Amino acid sequence: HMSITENTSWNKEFSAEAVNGVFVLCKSSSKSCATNDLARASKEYLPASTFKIPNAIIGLETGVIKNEHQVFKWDGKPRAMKQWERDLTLRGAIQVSAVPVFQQIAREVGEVRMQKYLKKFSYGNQNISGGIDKFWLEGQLRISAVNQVEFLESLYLNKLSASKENQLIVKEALVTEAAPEYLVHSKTGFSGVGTESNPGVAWWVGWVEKETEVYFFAFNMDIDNESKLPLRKSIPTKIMESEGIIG
Amino acid sequence: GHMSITENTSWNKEFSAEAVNGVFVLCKSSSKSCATNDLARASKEYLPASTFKIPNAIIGLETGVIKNEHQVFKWDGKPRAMKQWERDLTLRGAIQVSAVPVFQQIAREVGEVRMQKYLKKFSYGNQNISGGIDKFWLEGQLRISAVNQVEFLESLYLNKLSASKENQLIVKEALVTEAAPEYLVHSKTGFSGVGTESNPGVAWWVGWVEKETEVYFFAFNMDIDNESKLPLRKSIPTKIMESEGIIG
Repeated sequence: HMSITENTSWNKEFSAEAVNGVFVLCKSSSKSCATNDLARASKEYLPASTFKIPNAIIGLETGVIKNEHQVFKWDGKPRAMKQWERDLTLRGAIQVSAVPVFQQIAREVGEVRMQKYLKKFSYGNQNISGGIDKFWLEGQLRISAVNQVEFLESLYLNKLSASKENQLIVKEALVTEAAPEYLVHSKTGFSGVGTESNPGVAWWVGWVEKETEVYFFAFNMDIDNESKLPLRKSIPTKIMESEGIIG
Repeated sequence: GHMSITENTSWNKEFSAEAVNGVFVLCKSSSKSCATNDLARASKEYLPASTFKIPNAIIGLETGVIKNEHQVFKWDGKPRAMKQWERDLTLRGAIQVSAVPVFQQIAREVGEVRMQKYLKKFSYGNQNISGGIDKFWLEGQLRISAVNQVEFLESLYLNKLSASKENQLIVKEALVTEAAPEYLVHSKTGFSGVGTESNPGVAWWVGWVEKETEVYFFAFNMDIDNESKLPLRKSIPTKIMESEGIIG
């Protein structure tokens, strides 16, 4: 039931950085949304690590993740990043995007249960081909910025088809900034750089609570150069600032 | 309970540096490994003041007085004692700004029977709700020790209070006060006032800190007769926790 308005003035912040991307920003609910580009707002892309939000929920729901206090122990074998070579809580693994932890969660969940949950969450094209431990990173799964906002709003409201306690558990894991009347839940993603004009995708999704208001957001951008990765926070921040939400 | 606690009087340095009489209780992992500057004061019961918004919020949710985590507590536009309270507030907002009148109305609606029931179920201090339903934690007879605060918070952390897990989770997110990728603080302050002649008020800071895969539970109180000393309720514990390598 999304109601969305195109506002091409937001394109300034992309064009100033020679970047192609979309920002969707909704006030209170998906009935009051704006975007710089309607067409791209509905275009589906590889979720990358933004898929740890659904994956954590499904883990809890299935019993793969035993409870909120579980520690994912590092077996000691090297990993693609330093940051990942250590024991991690659920929140820690999410916050540092510890892919290998979530690969193992995915394996244990299995195709049948994963498929069933992505249908219940209306999560993108509910594809999941590639492999069970890679579909959100290099497989066939795709989701739009619009669909991300709708999924995040359902989570915010405990309306996903999952227990309210599992949704709350995953929510505390997403907190990224906290103040007395200002709270951010958010998740980044990054697929990799890409072969000229087969670029990778970067994401920042989440919600901002300020006084008694809530704002849902999703940003993606084409990225062919890892140096441009911080733009996935600066471009949305700048927009949200010009809208007086922050800054 | 089963607390194991050790007195470490080297911690007194931060108190005597500021001429403060007070206690810090700090536990690693569980209440089976705690330390304090003052074992006697660690067990001494004080008025909770606004630290009582943690049990009160849970009880509000449990009884249905607070309908859910998204309820907005609207200001009627009439003078409130602090400017920071003259606005509509979320549950988190009301906790974070210690909006006494929001919680007073919650307490009245909970009522004496249900309030007494939950304080027993939580083993919350002396469980004495005398003094009036809307002010027993501010000026009445309720009293709780730093030791008991740490045990209550540990139960909350673990979702082991006698309350729904969802209600405990709701109040936990309302208490988050500092967030980083592997470092997270949940906490609450309180301040009873400046007291009377020979009869100081009390100030609190209680909470827990998650760092990597560890958790530390803490409770601080101090005697206070002058509002200008109020920042010490955070600065003293912070320095102790810094010197143990936990933060900063």
